[PDB]
Order: sequence, then structure tokens, then C-alpha cells
Amino acid sequence: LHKEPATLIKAIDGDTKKLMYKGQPMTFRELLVDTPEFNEKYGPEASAFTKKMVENAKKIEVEFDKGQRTDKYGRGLAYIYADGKMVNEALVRQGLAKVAYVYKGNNTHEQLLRKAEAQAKKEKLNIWS
Ligand SMILES: Cc1cn([C@H]2C[C@H](OP(=O)(O)O)[C@@H](COP(=O)(O)O)O2)c(=O)[nH]c1=O
Ligand SMILES: [Ca+2]
Repeated sequence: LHKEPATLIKAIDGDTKKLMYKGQPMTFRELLVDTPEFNEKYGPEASAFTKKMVENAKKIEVEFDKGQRTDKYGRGLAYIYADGKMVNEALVRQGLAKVAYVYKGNNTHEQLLRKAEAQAKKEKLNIWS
């Protein structure tokens, strides 16, 4: 896998955001995670977490996996990095997302995120409290 440039257009919620990629606006959906919706428990905190992480970043990068790059809704499916730090992983590590939607062909960072979830679950953080 490799990292590609992108710029933040706008935070949306825990696991989606509007980025400019190859000069075009797209909604990105984070691979391998599920944040609660804004109206659910920990939803506002997920959105806040993701929003801060991507808004404070100097450099946003996207990393596609080996499989499908866009979902049925036209959302790009990628791993998102903010100053080299994976948003998908940080959400999981803090208990603000669950590992989810693990499809074959698009699961390179699965075990990395599962390790992060275990740690969150041990620490009883947020969703696991
Ligand atoms: C994360 C991800 C979601 N999706 C689709 C499956 C789900 O379909 P349904 O809309 O039919 O439930 C939906 C979940 O996204 P959200 O969690 O953003 O709603 O997005 C994929 O197709 N591939 C993926 O990698
Ligand atoms: Ca969600």
C-alpha cells in the first residue's frame, strides 16, 4: 500500500469526511471501522475526535487497499493519515470505533486495528466502559 496526498475540505463525522483527492471533492469512508452515528452514544465524541485530528493536521494522506476503492454510495474507501498517524487506528485505540466491515481483499490493516481494539477494551475506554 502507498500513501497519496489529499486535503481536508470538511469534517463530517467519526468515520466520514470530505477530502479533495486528485483535485476533486469526494466523501471518504474509513476502512475497517464503525463509529457510532452522531445521534448515538459516543457519536459526538467520535466526530469531535476525528474532526480535531484532521483539522489540526498539516498533511492529510489517503491510502487505498487492494480491493474496491469506492463504495456503492460513491464514497472512497481508504485509510486516512493525519501527519503520518492513522485516523482509523486512533479511533479504534480510543474506543471511539469498533473494527467492522472487514471485507476480503480490503483488509490489510485488520490485525493492526484488532490489536488496538483489544487495548481499548482492556482499558475499558469509551464504547467499552
Ligand atoms: C466501511 C464500508 C462500508 N460499506 C457500506 C456497507 C454498508 O451498507 P448499508 O448502507 O447497506 O448498511 C454501509 C455502512 O456505512 P456507514 O457505517 O457509513 O453507514 O457502507 C462498504 O460497502 N464497504 C466498506 O468498506
Ligand atoms: Ca458509522
